Amino acid sequence: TRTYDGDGYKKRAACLCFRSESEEEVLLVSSSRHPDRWIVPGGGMEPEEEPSVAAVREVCEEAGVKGTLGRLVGIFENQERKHRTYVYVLIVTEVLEDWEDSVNIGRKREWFKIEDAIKVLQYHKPVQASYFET
Ligand SMILES: O=P(O)(O)O[C@H]1[C@H](OP(=O)(O)O)[C@@H](OP(=O)(O)O)[C@H](OP(=O)(O)O)[C@@H](OP(=O)(O)O)[C@H]1OP(=O)(O)O
Ligand SMILES: [Cl-]
Ligand SMILES: [Cl-]
Ligand SMILES: [Mg+2]
Repeated sequence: TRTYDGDGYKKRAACLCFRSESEEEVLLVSSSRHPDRWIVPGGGMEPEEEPSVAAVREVCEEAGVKGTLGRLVGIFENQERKHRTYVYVLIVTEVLEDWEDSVNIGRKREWFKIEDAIKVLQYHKPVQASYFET
């Protein structure tokens, strides 16, 4: 069940999944529609679901990782697609081998240096590239 802010923007949560507290390498996942493209893992909040809980759930489902939830980075809008995403830091401590989206749609995941994550996100997901700006 999709959820929405009062202005009709779809509510989402996502994590920047870092390998370590150094925050030098981040986990991206393949686009569901275009698997040769990379995205930051995330998705819709469920009814009455805390944003931090949604963020952790979505990265388990999409990226097959768990870890230590860190700070809220910020709340980011995509004007064209009308969605608003809470973006958290997650320090990955567990990497699972056969996660929901790997099994269901063959979703891929890969570690990127921050500068390379920004590069591959820029063309189709410039708002996601902007998560890393600070
Ligand atoms: O841009 P929207 O209209 O909100 O639609 C998006 C988009 O799907 P499209 O392929 O239809 O543009 C995402 O696909 P990608 O970012 O992977 O290319 C998809 O993401 P995922 O399948 O990766 O989860 C996302 O879902 P979400 O916001 O839950 O991450 C889905 O929105 P819906 O699930 O609400 O249709
Ligand atoms: Cl790191
Ligand atoms: Cl976006
Ligand atoms: Mg998603």
